[PDB]
Amino acid sequence: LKDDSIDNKVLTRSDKNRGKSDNVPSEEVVKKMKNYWRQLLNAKLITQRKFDNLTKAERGGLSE
DNA sequence: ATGAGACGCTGGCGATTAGCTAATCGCCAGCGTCTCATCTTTATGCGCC
Repeated sequence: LKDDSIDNKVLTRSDKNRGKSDNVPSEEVVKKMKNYWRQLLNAKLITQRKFDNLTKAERGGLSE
């Protein structure tokens, strides 16, 4: 999908740390940044849909 | 006593990939014999209810 909204974007130092280039960020990042994403969720900064997309990787990733 | 519902280039090319009767004409066609007998039938020729 074509998405320019903040719900799909994330600022990083380099795009190679996302994991795979054709799917939602790899399990190495979710199981290492879950505490930081939950702490960003309690701070009312990211929305619930953003956290759900950040956590959708461990839910099954992106099927076809 | 919240967390789902909303999903692509195809058509128009080439270019493979595959496959088929039909219309025209020519060629060329197993054949050789004899014996033996056997019967017919025909042409002509001869007769009155």
